[PDB]
Amino acid sequence: AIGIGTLIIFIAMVLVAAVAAAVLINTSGFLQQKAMATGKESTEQVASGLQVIR
Amino acid sequence: AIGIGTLIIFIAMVLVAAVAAAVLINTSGFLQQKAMATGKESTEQVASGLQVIR
Repeated sequence: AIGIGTLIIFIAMVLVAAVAAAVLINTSGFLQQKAMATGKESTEQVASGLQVIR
Repeated sequence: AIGIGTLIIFIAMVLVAAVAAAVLINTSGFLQQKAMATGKESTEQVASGLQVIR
């Protein structure tokens, strides 16, 4: 019967789509930290300094 | 006579193909809700917030 294969290949299709989704979720995590830090650090740099009074 | 079996196995073949179809219809239902909700919710999250006036 044709049905048998249709079932089995569906199982595969789901699994592949899961793996594909995963990499984006993971990568978004990696980028989150890197981005946030870069902004903070850059801000502190511009904002700060010393001045010679006399 | 050969005809007798040909009939009987057809009955089976139909039934199996029905069961196979069913799982896809069912699964599409399950996914429908989950997808729709995920979109709505995510949208409201980004769109909303509070601001301190003074």
